Amino acid sequence: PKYQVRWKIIESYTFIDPTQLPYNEKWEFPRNNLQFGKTLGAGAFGKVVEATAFGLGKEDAVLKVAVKMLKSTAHADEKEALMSELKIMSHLGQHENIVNLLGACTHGGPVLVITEYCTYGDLLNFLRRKAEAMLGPSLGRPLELRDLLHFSSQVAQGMAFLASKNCIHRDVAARNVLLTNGHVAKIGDFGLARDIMNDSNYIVKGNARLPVKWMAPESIFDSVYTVQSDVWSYGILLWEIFSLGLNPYPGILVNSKFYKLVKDGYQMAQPAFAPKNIYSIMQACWALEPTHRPTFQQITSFLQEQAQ
Ligand SMILES: FC(F)(F)c1ccc(CNc2ccc(Cc3c[nH]c4ncc(Cl)cc34)cn2)cn1
Repeated sequence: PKYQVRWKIIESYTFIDPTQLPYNEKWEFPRNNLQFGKTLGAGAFGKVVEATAFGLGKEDAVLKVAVKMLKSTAHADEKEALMSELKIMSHLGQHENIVNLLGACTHGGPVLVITEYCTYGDLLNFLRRKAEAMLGPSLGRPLELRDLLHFSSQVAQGMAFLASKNCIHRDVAARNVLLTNGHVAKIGDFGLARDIMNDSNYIVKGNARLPVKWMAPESIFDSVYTVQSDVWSYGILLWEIFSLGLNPYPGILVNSKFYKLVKDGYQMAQPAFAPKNIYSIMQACWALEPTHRPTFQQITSFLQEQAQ
């Protein structure tokens, strides 16, 4: 019922309490120096809105940002989740292949979290509209196999960075990958700003809405989340990419049988656009034994090599 932050930092499994993380007032930014535009994504209690920031950063830039905020329908545990998210992003630091923190507004009003604007939006929709744009002439530059490999390595690169900081995403999916200028992939998370209550990709499992089709077995059955369980989810993401945005396990209802099959080593078939090389990587990510899955660094070095 109560919303909890998605990413987790391990210290020992012992997770650190994000509410205990410091908030540097250096990230502080005047809310008046923001001019909001259209909403980029909205959930039940939160949303992400595009905006122009004036004098943001060291070079006093005037650029377009994405700003995350809560609605009025938010309780004390959304308010805390947003603050924990902010503290986590600060702690992690910056990387080219994640959605970076640009600033925050914590004084004189609701908490606003300012992040990078990614002009092409989420990866899943990009791939879907892209496939449609290519089938068009039969019925923007088209995609090539190299683009898929680049997207994949870029996300794995961002996930490699997170793991190096002992950070666990817990919702790795194409819907949570953003595409910025030059079509560079960045791993983020809409979280509060996603309509999970009406998203068919999120299944009711007891008292939660979970992205079951992206989840490792140990997460589904034991509620265990590791870097390795993210790797499983990455394998599903890899399948999303090389199928140009198909739903995982197409047509299959999530039920007792589905959980049974997953547990018993059932794996999706090779996607239409995946080289044998890449399907093997998927299969490795779907090892039932977590410590037998590849590390994000192994995946990154392999995919970078594949992108030539
Ligand atoms: F703390 C945690 F909750 F775990 C956590 C840490 C980091 C993050 C990453 N933060 C964010 C924030 C907003 C977004 C959505 C978003 C951005 N830039 C965009 N540009 C365009 C569009 Cl169309 C959507 C976006 C994605 N990730 C999320 N949650």
